[PDB]
Amino acid sequence: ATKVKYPDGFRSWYHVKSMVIQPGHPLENPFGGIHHVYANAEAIQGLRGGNYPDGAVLVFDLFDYQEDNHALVEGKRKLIGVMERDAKRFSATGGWGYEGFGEGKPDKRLVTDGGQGCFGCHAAQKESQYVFSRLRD
Amino acid sequence: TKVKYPDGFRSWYHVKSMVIQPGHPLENPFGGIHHVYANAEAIQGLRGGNYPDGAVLVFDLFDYQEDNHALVEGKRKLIGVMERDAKRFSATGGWGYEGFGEGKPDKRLVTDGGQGCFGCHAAQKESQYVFSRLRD
Ligand code: HEC
Ligand code: HEC
Ligand SMILES: [Zn+2]
Ligand SMILES: [Zn+2]
Repeated sequence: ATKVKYPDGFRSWYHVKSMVIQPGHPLENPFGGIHHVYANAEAIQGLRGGNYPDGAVLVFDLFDYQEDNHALVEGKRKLIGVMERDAKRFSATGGWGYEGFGEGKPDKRLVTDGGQGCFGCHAAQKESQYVFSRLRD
Repeated sequence: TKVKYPDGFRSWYHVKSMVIQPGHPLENPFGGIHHVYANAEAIQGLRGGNYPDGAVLVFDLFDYQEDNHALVEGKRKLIGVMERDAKRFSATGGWGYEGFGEGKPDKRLVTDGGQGCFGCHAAQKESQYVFSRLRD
């Protein structure tokens, strides 16, 4: 394709982890909100300490939140980030293709530079195949 | 008579999450970052059917650490469990309530047959005693 596929049905995949990024954290833009990480079956193989098969997809699902009496509550989806494994097609950015969908909508693709900008930051995790998230129990 | 420990619950569908911080009314026992998981049968009730027997919902509660204005997940504090069985759990509206300390099967937390859990969940009689709603 050259392009990353919209990950249909990502919401029924394995929930890896969540984190909250609030105002004042260095990454308030653009990663401010509650985010959840999801992984398909092939991605779990790579997360477990296996290698990542082609077809492995990880999803960053980012929500705005609202403060409600000492509770942070999920608001609207801001975007999904998608990493799709293909050693051959996405060799230019380390075997992963990078894409963002605005509000998680399939038409609102965000990345304009082949994912160089995305890769630039993930290149730090060379040791773990460009993935920050770690599996927890 | 007892709620079964929900083996494999971490591979279930993630319904939603929420953060309860110090000061919230529910701070104990429920303070922390929590995620709600549902088995296949519980998804039927969530998308608007009746909840069939065998439906299980799970409240998975982690501590968090605040680090330069990020909330990072720490250790699992407990899980809350609702298990649907109209016959066995008639006394608590057809749901069995149980708490597992640290998410370990040995550490049962409920000592009043679920009455305490049931008293608050009863506000949501209209939606079969469930607070969580499905979101996209
Ligand atoms: C640093 C300045 C980043 C840039 C630019 C991008 N991402 Fe990244 N990403 C970053 C972090 C710190 C994390 C981990 C968050 C956590 O909760 O641990 C992530 C995570 C992802 C993931 C999930 C898988 C993983 O590597 O943990 C995906 C799918 C992802 N990011 C995609 C992505 C895309 C598409 C980006 C450009 C549009 C992008 N990221 C930029 C840090 C940084
Ligand atoms: C009053 C306040 C209570 C009490 C005493 C208990 N819970 Fe229940 N609970 C409450 C709320 C407001 C929520 C919703 C959280 C959210 O929207 O993110 C929940 C949720 C659960 C869930 C998830 C399913 C659901 O949304 O109904 C479970 C499985 C659950 N709670 C279990 C549970 C158990 C076992 C309790 C006694 C040990 C218990 N709860 C008490 C509010 C309240
Ligand atoms: Zn207050
Ligand atoms: Zn803070």
